[PDB]
Amino acid sequence: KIEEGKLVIWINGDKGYNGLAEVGKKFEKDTGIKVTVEHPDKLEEKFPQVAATGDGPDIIFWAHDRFGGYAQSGLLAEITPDKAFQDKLYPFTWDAVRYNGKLIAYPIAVEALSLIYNKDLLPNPPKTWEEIPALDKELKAKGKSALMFNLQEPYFTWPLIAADGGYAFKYENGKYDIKDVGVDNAGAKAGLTFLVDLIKNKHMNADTDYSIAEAAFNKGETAMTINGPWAWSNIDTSKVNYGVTVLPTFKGQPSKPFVGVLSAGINAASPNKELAKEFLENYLLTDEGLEAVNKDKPLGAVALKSYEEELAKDPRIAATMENAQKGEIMPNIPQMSAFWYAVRTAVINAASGRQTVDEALKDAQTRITK
Repeated sequence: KIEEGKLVIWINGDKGYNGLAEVGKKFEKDTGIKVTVEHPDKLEEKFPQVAATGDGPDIIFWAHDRFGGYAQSGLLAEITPDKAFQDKLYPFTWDAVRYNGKLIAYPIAVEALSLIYNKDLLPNPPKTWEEIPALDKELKAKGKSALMFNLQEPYFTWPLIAADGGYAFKYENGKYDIKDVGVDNAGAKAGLTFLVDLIKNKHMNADTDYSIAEAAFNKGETAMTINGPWAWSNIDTSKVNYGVTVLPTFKGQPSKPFVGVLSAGINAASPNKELAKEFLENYLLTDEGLEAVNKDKPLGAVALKSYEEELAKDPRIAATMENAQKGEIMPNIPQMSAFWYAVRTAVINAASGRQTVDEALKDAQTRITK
């Protein structure tokens, strides 16, 4: 039997914890149910080490990515007790937290934007992808390269060309198919031939992969770097970053990786999970509570439609929200293997000049429909 009458809140660190504290001050003053609030920087390993004994926090806040294993381990409790709370949110944001049949977490915020930089807190982000090769030679003229990455794989090169118009699979406002593959589309080749244009002249590092890029960033040489998707079956080197940064795009067109939104889950070890669910839908999710956390730090768009319109009163929010609306969610289909295996060969074919971009694309799209 667990300790009844209490709740604990752990956050990522560097977040607007001071604004969130007040929400818990109000609720605990009205209900008496304890509310602790902490701003740790190692909770990602502590949460699964304490909650495993039923002694960890009662609530957790992280992107769905890190939740890909916590629910399987039994740490995340079943959420969505009824259907009313679902209508309070947009449908896409629910898909962004799904599991096989059952549910494991719920959407909180909608800010899909981050970018990594050198060990020096000098804010000088790139203006566009076409400036990278232009700045690379200028920094090399006084030291080393500007930006480096795993150009050798499709996972990181997908968000490049998708800006011109390429897309993996179509996903309407709740209807999905795998038949509509935007691989063999002019936009894919358009952005892809830019990469190859540099390699053509050998001015660009055509031999840089994950290993080369990762290492150089660890050394502190690369003035900037990119991270995010998981190509390999495991990661051996993990980077970290405080706050937010802008993200460069293509010539007159924004980029679109995946719809990465903020989520929350209830700990399954608590005695009465209702205490947590109630606090969330009584004081956190209010025009006063959400405002308090947003006052302490900018949180951008929200999953809660009722307050979405309020934050949407400013363009910084609205535009960032539209980027998630027009975006796609990473699927859970087996077809991804065929897709990854196919596109990999098409990029190598263009990079090696073994085949025309146009034809390698045609071939590749066929490998996904055959």
